[PDB]
Amino acid sequence: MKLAILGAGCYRTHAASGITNFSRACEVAEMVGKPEIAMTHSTITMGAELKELAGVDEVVVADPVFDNQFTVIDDFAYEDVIEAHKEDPEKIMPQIREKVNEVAKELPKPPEGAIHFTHPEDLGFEITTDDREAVADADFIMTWFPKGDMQPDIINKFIDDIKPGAIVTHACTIPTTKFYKIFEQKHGDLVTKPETLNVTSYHPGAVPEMKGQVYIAEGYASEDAIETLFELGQKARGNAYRLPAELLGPVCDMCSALTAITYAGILSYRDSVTQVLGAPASFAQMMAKESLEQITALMEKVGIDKMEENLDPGALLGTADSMNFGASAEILPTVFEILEKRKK
Amino acid sequence: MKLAILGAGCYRTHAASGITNFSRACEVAEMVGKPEIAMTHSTITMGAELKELAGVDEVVVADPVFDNQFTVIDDFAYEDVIEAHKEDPEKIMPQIREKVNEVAKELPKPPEGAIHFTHPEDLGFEITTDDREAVADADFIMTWFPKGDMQPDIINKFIDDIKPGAIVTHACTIPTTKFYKIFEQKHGDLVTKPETLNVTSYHPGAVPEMKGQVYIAEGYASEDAIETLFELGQKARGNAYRLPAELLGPVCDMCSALTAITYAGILSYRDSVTQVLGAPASFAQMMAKESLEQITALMEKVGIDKMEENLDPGALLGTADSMNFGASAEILPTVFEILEKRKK
Amino acid sequence: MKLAILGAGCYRTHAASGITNFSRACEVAEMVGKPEIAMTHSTITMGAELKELAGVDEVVVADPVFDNQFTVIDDFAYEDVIEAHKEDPEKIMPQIREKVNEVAKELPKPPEGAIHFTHPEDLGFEITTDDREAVADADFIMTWFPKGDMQPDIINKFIDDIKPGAIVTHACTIPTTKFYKIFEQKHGDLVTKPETLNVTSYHPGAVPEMKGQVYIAEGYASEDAIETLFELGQKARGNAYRLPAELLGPVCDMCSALTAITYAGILSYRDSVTQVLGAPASFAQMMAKESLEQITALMEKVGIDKMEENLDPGALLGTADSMNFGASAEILPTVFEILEKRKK
Amino acid sequence: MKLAILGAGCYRTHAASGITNFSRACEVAEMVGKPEIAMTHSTITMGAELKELAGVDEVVVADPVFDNQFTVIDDFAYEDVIEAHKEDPEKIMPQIREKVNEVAKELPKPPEGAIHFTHPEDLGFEITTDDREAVADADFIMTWFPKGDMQPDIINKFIDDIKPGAIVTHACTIPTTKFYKIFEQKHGDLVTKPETLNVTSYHPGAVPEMKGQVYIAEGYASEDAIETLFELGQKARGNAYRLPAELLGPVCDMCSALTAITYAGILSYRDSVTQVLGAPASFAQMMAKESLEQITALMEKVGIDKMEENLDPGALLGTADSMNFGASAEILPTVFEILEKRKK
Amino acid sequence: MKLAILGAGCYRTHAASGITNFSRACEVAEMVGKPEIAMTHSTITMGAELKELAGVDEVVVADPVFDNQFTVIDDFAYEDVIEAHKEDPEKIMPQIREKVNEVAKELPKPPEGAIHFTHPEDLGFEITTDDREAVADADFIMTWFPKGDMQPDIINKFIDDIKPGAIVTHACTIPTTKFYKIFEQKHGDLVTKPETLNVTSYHPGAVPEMKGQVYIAEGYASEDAIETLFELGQKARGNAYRLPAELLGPVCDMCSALTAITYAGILSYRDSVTQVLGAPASFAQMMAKESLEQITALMEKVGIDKMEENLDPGALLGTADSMNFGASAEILPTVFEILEKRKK
Repeated sequence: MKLAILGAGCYRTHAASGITNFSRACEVAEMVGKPEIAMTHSTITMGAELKELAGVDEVVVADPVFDNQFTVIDDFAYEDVIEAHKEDPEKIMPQIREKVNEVAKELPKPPEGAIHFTHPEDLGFEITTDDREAVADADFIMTWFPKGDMQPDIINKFIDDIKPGAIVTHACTIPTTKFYKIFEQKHGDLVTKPETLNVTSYHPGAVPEMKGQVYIAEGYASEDAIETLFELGQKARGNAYRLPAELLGPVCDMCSALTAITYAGILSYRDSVTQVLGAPASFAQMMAKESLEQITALMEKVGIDKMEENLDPGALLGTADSMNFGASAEILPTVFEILEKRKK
Repeated sequence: MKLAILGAGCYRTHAASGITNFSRACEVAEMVGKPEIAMTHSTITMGAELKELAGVDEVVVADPVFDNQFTVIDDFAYEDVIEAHKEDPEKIMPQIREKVNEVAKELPKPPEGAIHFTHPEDLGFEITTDDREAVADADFIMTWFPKGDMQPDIINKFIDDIKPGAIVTHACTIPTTKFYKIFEQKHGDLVTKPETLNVTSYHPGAVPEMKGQVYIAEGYASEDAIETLFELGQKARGNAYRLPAELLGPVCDMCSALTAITYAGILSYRDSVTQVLGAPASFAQMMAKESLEQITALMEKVGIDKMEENLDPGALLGTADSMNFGASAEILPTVFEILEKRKK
Repeated sequence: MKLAILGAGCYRTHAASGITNFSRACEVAEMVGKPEIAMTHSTITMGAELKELAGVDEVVVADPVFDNQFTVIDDFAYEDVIEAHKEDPEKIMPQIREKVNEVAKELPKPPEGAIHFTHPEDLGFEITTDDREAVADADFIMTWFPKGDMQPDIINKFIDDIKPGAIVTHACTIPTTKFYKIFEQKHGDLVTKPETLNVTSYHPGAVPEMKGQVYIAEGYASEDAIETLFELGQKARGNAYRLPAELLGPVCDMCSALTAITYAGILSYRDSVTQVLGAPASFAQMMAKESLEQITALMEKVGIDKMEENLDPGALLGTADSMNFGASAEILPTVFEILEKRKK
Repeated sequence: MKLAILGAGCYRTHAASGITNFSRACEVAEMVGKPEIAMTHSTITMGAELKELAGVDEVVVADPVFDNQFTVIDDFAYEDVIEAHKEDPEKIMPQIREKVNEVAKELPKPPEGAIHFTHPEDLGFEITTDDREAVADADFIMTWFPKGDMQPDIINKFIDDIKPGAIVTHACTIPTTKFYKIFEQKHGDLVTKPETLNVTSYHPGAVPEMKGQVYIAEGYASEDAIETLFELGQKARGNAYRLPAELLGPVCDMCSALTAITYAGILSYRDSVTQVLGAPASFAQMMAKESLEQITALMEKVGIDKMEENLDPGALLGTADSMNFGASAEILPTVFEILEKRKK
Repeated sequence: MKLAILGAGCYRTHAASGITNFSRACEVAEMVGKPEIAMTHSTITMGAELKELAGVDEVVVADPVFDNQFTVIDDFAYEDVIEAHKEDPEKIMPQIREKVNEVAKELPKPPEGAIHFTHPEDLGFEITTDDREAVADADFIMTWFPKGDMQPDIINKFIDDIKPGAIVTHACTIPTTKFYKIFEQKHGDLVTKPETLNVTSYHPGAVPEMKGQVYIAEGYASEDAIETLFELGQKARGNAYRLPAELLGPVCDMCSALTAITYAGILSYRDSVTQVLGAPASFAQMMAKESLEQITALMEKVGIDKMEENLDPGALLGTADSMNFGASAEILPTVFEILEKRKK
């Protein structure tokens, strides 16, 4: 198949964050014996994986930046980075960040400037400034566009050139629904033919060069399209996750921590009710729904910063302790230390 | 297993309707060589099926009416009814209705009176006036209670006597949700133990003696409980249907016709979009959702009797004709004759 | 009155669709003895109708394309097309499509290029590149803008130049609500004066040159404005439909087929309940609401492509058959063939 | 036609209120030359009006109280009350209240006791203890039942005896929707035939003997049924109002004052926007919707007693003053005195 | 602290409205002995107040217009305007409007043209064309941007240059929620750091030079940030109002009149119920909620222009009169004159 990456991306924001590395990129480079992969970042790493590990036959990277100031840093040798990542990334990352940060002081933001460490061409990739040429014959188009009102306009330029049934994906810069609306149009006429694209996501849930993982939004694409991408991503990224499009944010955004906590609570609570009390899962759900809707409603009603003034954390210590059995007992003791500490 | 039927029911309303027969009851009676089944009705027929065809070991029929005026009509011989149903039920049904209607003129309504044609005892069934005794050791309790505020009070008397994990079912007299709330309680304390019952439905979707079919509401019971009842009902009734509890009304109530029409429309429309246009099913759903929500909203906004004044049926002839392809072409020509006839 | 058409449109997409003709445009041309109308398309046809058949005194066509590559094809004589449309449009349409398609291969998309067959000037129309000049003194402004984020920006340039109380319309490229928000502003101050425009639609529900019909969205404009346009459109297009703004999509979009089916179902079902059962229309509505809300909810809950796994089409055959009377009997037999074919 | 009143009612609560009179009852009695009408109350007055002024041929009053302690007070002569009401009801009402209050100290509440001043029989009415006998052949059934869970059970006893198409009404003791559900049933089967009744209201919006007015809930009954009752009530009560069932509470309950204020505001505000600003009524509605939804949301969010802490009444004086023109200027000056007085 | 005003604004629309003056600007100028303030307008007045009366140390005005045609009118002497505003603004405002209107005939709209009367530099302000330079080190950024899709793009250029914890405000051109979304981003990754800004409003609720008042939207910023701005605005504008972000529109938009009316109604109605009837405020709220939701629902259901056809204004006169006591009696008599006049 033909993969058309639209957006090479820039490492400035990764280096600026001060908390990333090339652990995955390195791991891949060592697996396939191509040192140049070690310092690839963003879609280049993901493209590297799909070509080298998933068997994607043709890769094309499209980005206006290639004609603009596409900056490649040759200061760090690939092998040094690989060997440093083998024991402790921090033996070379602070040095890497300062150079990127220095380059980024004057360098314009994308698409006028991009900080990379590997030339896509070296990975056998075809580079292009124009997106239409890239999407031509592409079975899988991977978008890595900027956050903003430009994604619909960026897309409209190559939408007619998209092959029927192609898998089109988005990443952390845009919600699935919003992205899907650009391609599929509700209002029209007999003349305007609906698109037939399989819209999904190829969301890293982190900087692709640091972690090997992908999140694939379900609900807009054919199941075959989801299976095809799921199988590609499982091979390319190592850890692929299929999930409803509505949960992509909850799981990949800064709220991930609360979704995690809450989900553990729900699953634990449910199991204590079905396995210890023996009640049907429908009773556990009715109870769960009560908790969730009300505590969320309270946070909306008075504000997340005024909950304690309305519901003292201590009020739950006197009642929840009786439900401390089954799976819930794996999480309640911790939860109680937190409410003990916050009680009025 | 032990089956505890709570409510024998009465044939007055069936005879009064003027449109029912004993076709199923007859079909069963002939299958098992027990003529007495031919004129059984309501739960007696269903119990007859479960004992004779599903292998239910113990059947108990509980109804206060047994101590009251439980009337059995011996005017029609079982074989005559069977032979009449073999070619045309109407050769004996008009005669049957008049006798039931005559008996029903003075006879009190249940639980003070009940019109039957077969003595449950003859089918090997245990009869009881008290429900607690009946539900004792019952693996499957089949409720056939009257429509009204009495179902919670009728139930509260034997709820503590219900065996853990028992399958409790309801029929056309009450919605699943409403019925489920009687057993499972949201508000309580450590002292009040939640019930562990598998609440579902054993809804005939007609008078049990006329049609062999059952509707089993999903979402409140364990999947095992649904499978067990599904397998019993498939054997006992012949045609069993598993469906979400929310659709039990839509499918079994007087609205069945509109659900049917609409569902065919949705499935046809979807197929024309996925198979002819090639668009993803998500696009078909987005379009469908548009139609359904808006036409329903219009009916609510101006009233089902004032739609034509606001949306002329003719307005759709000029636009829908272009979508007349694929599966939709099996239903649009008919649909067009109806809008042609109703256009302003 | 003065009509200001903003957007001449382009025939490429019509020709590309492979399913359109000039039947209406021809019919008009023959009615008014002006052959040039036969090959007009989009707003030119509609403007032709309003000037020639509705008595609109002054027509102005505004489009940046006139200064750009506005391409007119002189390959087909008007009379040939008229005579061909008199018996079978397909005797000349395939030939017409290939030429348009060939012209459209290199020609840029609007507003840089437009494929027409008649010079607006020949119809007595005033052509302009600038919209402000066009809307000046316009009693009726007919927008035919592109689908996208540009409509608000296109509009803002001439909004102050719009005459108070003018009728402003939109077509298939934008929803009424969205379009209305561009003109009328909710947030402001004493200084910002609310607009007084009569926002509606002049939606062809097809390519204007093929069908004579218009859809006029109600709810945003004065009733006088709706009556004025309704009377113009009835004369100009032949078949004008007044309808709530919320139904414009449902009726004119690809969902038209399902709205049609559903509406017939509702009207048929209602009539069987009020005319055969005698129940009040309020009972029919309560039942209808049950059907619609639940079947729509099911499609949303599990997905339009997974309904059968949850509600077997066959489940409705056993129940709906009893409601097969009255108006509903005109649609149920067909509906049953569809569910018979799809039953699990 | 035949009118079946179900519930005679009791005057204790009227006398206890300390604020009622017999002004209407008196006015009727004088109009028809029947002094006995002067001291009738509740449904007896309304029945008196329908028989004497609307031409209702047969009146039947059904109430279990007739067999129980139905108390009639002969202490006040009809003519004295009429003459007293001719100039000032308070010349005899305080005396009337004390006697009723004294009688009501020991007398049981209905249906065991009822305080009246006129024997229904004297008005030519047929009195009955049993409701089934009363509703037989009744074209118009007027329910005057107690507030509570008993209305469905009271109704179920005579529902089968109700004539098809009969007009069934309720008063201040029950909401229309709730009342309608008792008669019309959503869940059933082919056997259970839907009711065909025309459910509405004959709501006095006060004690019938004090004011001549009726409120008739629309949306559940046939338009003919509403017209028939509207025409009866206009003749019988003098001031009849047809209105959507949803507004019966808003208009007749203690909230009437706020509905009144608000409605005047909406109508005034709308007129200033359409008549002075010239904006379309759709703009006035968009603005109105903003106001109403938000101020209501604020009251729900913080509580009606904490609004000032969140939105100072004074905040609106600085902004609303600019909108003080047109119809709104009839209500804003007053409204400003109230906000001036309440500003923080 | 450092104040960075982004947008100087233009007086054309103020002069065009025909209903504004410089009363506040004058009042300030006289208070601080700086005549030049008298004819300042928009943010210049507000900046003048914050520097002169609130003690803001550094003011910066950023606007692309300064490099473009920034027009200053020297035709009216400051003192003449001050003396004219001392007794009657209309002795000089008509003359001022005509000159501004004449200048505005050819002058381009902002940011290409701006009509002012005082050079910001004279007030000690730093003027700049570039926003990034202005926001640098700004503790309080005051946005005065145009209404439209440009605010997010205008903002994105200086967002990274914004100091952590800065107070960012918007005015009548944009809703708080919409404005807040530009800065705070829900979707992202570990790399994209959430903003830490205190988003609020500095909404004049009129032209700043006419009235001394500000509205500060609560719910998005820290309470400290709201207190800081509240205290600045109270000193600078004289009348500052803290209110939930949801009410900013309701209170400052053209709907202000209806919010005012309604709010007075709610507060009056509540007080009659709690103070006269003695019922709890929860009962008043339940009643209020009934009124508001239903009357709003009716306006949505049939349209603000068709309410009378469905609910006759007269219907409330017969019922509300009984609730005419307590605080409500301050508003009901007026309200009754309006319903008397509009009754069918």
